Formats: sequence, C-alpha cells, structure tokens
Amino acid sequence: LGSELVQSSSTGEICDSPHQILDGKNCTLIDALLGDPQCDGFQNKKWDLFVERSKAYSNCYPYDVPDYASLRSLVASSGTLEFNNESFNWTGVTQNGTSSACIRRSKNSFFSRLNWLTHLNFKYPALNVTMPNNEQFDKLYIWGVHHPGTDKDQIFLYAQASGRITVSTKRSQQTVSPNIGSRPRVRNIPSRISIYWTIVKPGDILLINSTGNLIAPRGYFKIRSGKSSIMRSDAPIGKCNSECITPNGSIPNDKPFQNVNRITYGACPRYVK
Ligand SMILES: *[C@@H]1O[C@H](CO)[C@@H](O)[C@H](O)[C@H]1NC(C)=O
Ligand SMILES: *[C@@H]1O[C@H](CO)[C@@H](O)[C@H](O)[C@H]1NC(C)=O
Repeated sequence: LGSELVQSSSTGEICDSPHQILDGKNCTLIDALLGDPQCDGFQNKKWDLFVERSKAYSNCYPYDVPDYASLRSLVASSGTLEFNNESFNWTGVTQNGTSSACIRRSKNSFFSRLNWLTHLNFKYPALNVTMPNNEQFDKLYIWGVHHPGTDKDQIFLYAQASGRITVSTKRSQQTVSPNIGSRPRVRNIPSRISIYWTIVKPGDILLINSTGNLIAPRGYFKIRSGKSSIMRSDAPIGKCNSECITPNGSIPNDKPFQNVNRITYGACPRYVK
C-alpha cells in the first residue's frame, strides 16, 4: 500500500539468468513428457522454470488426462524429463502399435514413451507383469487406456469385448475400463486415450494387470527436485540477469511487495493486490 512499498513495472522480457529456463516453444510440458513427435527435442531435459507458450499444440493421438493439473504440477516441480527404459515382459501381446494420427519422420508412429499393445493370434491374455523398484529414488510411471470409437475397432485391436486395467503398488490401486464410443474426429480419429500416472517408492513393486486396452509404459521418469516450476507466458527469453521471474517478464527483487503478477518464480517480493 503506497508506491514505495510495491514494485509495479516490467520490461515484458524474461531473463535467462540466474535460473535455468526451458522454453516449451510449441510443446506443452505434458506433450514433451509423453513424447509427441514434435517434442523429441525435449527428451531428458532439466529446468528450474519451464515456460509454456499459448500457441502450443498437440500432434499425436488425441488424449485427455483426468488428473491434468496435478500431473502437470508434479512434473513441473520435479524439474526433469529424465527417462529410463525398462524391459517389461509383454509375452503374448503384439507391441509397438502406431497410428496415422501420429506421424514421425513421415511414418505412422506413436508417443515415444508409451507402448500400444494389441492382440497376438486373436488372443489378449490376462497380463500380470511386475517391475520392482530396487533403486534409491522414486520412479514415476505414465500409462493410459485406449477408448476405441466402435465395438468393431475394440474387437479388431484387443480380441476382447472390454478390457480392464489395474495398476497397483503396496500403496495405491487404480482400475479403469475403456468407454467405447465415437467422439469428434481429431486428425480423423473418433477414439481417444486417457492418461494416468503412478509413483513407485523404493522397495515397492509396480503391478500391472490388463485384459485389454492398456497403453503401456516403456520405463520411468525420475523425480528430481521439489522446487522447479512452470508458468504460462508469451514473453521472449533474453540475455540478461534478473532474480524474480513473472509471466510479464523478470523484475528485480527490491521492494517488500509487487503487484505485477501473483505467479512468480525465484526470490521475489510478496504479491499484494
Ligand atoms: C514372461 O511372462 C510369462 C508369463 O505369462 C512367462 O511364461 C515367461 O517366462 C516370462 N518371461 C521371462 C523372461 O520371465
Ligand atoms: C518395440 O519397440 C522397441 C523400442 O522402439 C524395440 O526395442 C522393440 O524391439 C520392439 N518390439 C517389438 C516386438 O516389435
């Protein structure tokens, strides 16, 4: 309250020091995480602050994330996309499904970090696969359920009228079933995928049970930090050094308060309206 206690101005530009900034450009953090074909340049990157642009768009299989805001926050705070492949035992199914809705280098493809499993010899066995976490750090697994447009497609892919998936650890259990039906066509696709996530602590075991419709993980992400973050801004990133980042640009950390934006990253004045 009073102009000498409150910072109110900005240059419209975010400084690239002192924090490590990653410009999402045309990719959302979630598309970089799943491995959309336009986002392969983000693999394994780290950040203090991820800057997400309003013109970001998707170019792979159409999907939703029931828990979108939480998964986005978790990965943003973590500050890394470091990914480690694991070899799951997918005996009895066909692996590596691809789609014309997801083109990579001019061929049908799919999210790089997910594995679209389908029937083998007209049988989709009841999969029961495990992956112990014998590491000293937490693992994050991203997986999904495919919702076909029609019963014909469901049968063609899975040789099963309705899949059931349960993914569990000693600490949690999630069970999902496809919702078959035709939705508006995105890149000519009336079907969808819904994305889910599961953390496995050291000493715990990932258990995956599926009878159909599983979009499987190929491995795990690490959880690196709890102090990175994400912000939506269209400000350019320039070569300068400034302590407090806001969507409206970086500002110095000088007065007790600021009314530039309630969203900030770094050592900053407190927001006051
Ligand atoms: C993969 O899983 C099946 C269980 O249905 C088993 O028969 C097979 O031996 C497993 N492979 C390995 C290498 O454990
Ligand atoms: C599936 O793709 C993975 C990685 O792209 C590859 O290593 C593997 O050989 C493929 N498996 C099959 C059964 O096609």
